[PDB]
Amino acid sequence: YTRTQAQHLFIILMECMKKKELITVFRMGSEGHQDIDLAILTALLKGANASAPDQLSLALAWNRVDIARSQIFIYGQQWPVGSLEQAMLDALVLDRVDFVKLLIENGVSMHRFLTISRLEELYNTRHGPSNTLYHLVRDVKKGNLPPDYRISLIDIGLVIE
Amino acid sequence: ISKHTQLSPTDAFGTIEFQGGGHSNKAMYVRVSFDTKPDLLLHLMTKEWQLELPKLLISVHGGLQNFELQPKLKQVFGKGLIKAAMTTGAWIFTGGVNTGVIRHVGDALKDHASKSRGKICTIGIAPWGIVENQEDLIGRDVVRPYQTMSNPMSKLTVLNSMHSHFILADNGTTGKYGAEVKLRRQLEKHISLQKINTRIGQGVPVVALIVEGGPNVISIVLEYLRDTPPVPVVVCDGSGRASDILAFGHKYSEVTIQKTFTYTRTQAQHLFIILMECMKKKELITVFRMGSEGHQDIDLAILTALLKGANASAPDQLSLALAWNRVDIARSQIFIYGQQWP
Repeated sequence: YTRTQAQHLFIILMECMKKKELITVFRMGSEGHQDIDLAILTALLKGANASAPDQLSLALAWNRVDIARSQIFIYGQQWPVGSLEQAMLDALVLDRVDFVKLLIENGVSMHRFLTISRLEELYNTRHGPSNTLYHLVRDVKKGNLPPDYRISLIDIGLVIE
Repeated sequence: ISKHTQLSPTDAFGTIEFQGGGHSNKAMYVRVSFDTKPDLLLHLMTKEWQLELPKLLISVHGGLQNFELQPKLKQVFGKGLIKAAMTTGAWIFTGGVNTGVIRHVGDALKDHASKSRGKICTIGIAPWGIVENQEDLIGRDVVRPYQTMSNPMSKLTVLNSMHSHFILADNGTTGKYGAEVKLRRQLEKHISLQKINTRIGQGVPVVALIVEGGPNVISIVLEYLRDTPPVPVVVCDGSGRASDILAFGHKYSEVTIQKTFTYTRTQAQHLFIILMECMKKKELITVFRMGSEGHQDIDLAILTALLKGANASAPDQLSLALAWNRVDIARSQIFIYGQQWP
């Protein structure tokens, strides 16, 4: 394949196999990773060398609940204090029902999570589909609404009434 | 110290709500001393909790350390245990804390409640000194919230959800086991002698299920086999712990240099004397193997062991099968060639 045995790329090959921690091999009909999409996505979590909250954030951004179920939520992951709460908040803003269900199943309690400030933040988000809440708030206030107005829970009570 | 503790009255009983996973699970709980008489415990379990007398008792023993089971084995084990405990009115005695085989029983119960009706009377007898929150549970006869989230650095473990009732036994210590084995054995002995509704004279059958294990599982198996009424046991081969060692020892009954597993204090310390005593009383040991042998179903393995292990006559086996409302067990075991009915 090359210029006989006189020319070889074995030095480069042995350097690559010395750094074989990142190399992933997909073998058809083999032990693990029979799917290409699973082989690619699982390599991005191990190869990132980040913490569990960062892996959960990546899986939440990719909207892949099976990757987080089979890799991130495993035996003894040692989540930092206050990480699952922020993960639940991010999944709640981005309209990720599967991730909310998975996080509720995997430890978080909605009674301690939901506070007045968190609900206020949830009512003033931008990540999500279109909604007519701002028009209703403007209509209840009879106009004269300053730009970049934070919607308080009192206005939400008024619009509910 | 030499157990110089204050004999104060109990101050924590009622119902706990497991805030956490996506289930609305209630669980009665009391805290009692480890010297409590089994008669009062049975009285409280029968009248204060409105639990009818069981037709069967299943005792689960396993390793304290959190092990993992391979796939395609824990699924059939859980399905068989759930089917045996649901088709028959029975109680399941477990450790209670979310460690070891108790987690397997918990997920087996979790996977059953999502597809079928009915409830299983799972009872956890756990020491009081290992709960992650000794507080937040002291409300007498009132609902107490409980959190299922676990912190690995807390050096304790959380109470396992999907359990119907809890019996918390304390000897005054905190952070150590050994405060519930004697009480659990005494309660099993007292409920075994309790009389079933049939007027033949037979009591509640008791079986033992062994998954994983350790240096003390062989001892508890031996003390089960040495009881005045013998208690049949059922072990599994795919666990890898002393249950697997006992399953291997089931082959070639009655090889001593094969005991070196780097699991005890070299070859100088061995449990082979109690192991060979158990294998000498191997007439009641039952091994469940997938594909290699018969009895591929856990519920069939448990129920058929209770008829052979009872060592009673055919009318008593028929009465037991009638009480359990299992017609297939009576069809396949009791009604065979040459049974000599009185």
